[PDB]
Amino acid sequence: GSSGSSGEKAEDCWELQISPELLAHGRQKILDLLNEGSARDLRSLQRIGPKKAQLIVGWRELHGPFSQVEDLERVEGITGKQMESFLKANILGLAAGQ
Repeated sequence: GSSGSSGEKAEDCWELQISPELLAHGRQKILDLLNEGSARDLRSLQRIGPKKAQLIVGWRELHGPFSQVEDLERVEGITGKQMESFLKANILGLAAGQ
């Protein structure tokens, strides 16, 4: 978690700080939602909009279910980054908002 301690040194990686069980626990939650949840529902997620949602849905509709959140990267418009920054918001947010 980011605090107000002298440093503010950017973190190239976050998953490295988050526990190993938190990563799986979080990602999963996001995945299931991306499968059962619909565009609108997705919009609720942090770092998500009406565009991306339609992009993640309009894909599965044909391709089908996603074997893993990472799949997002493949989705047009959404790259490994955009999807990476998002996963964090929720993931890290799950604990933050305890």
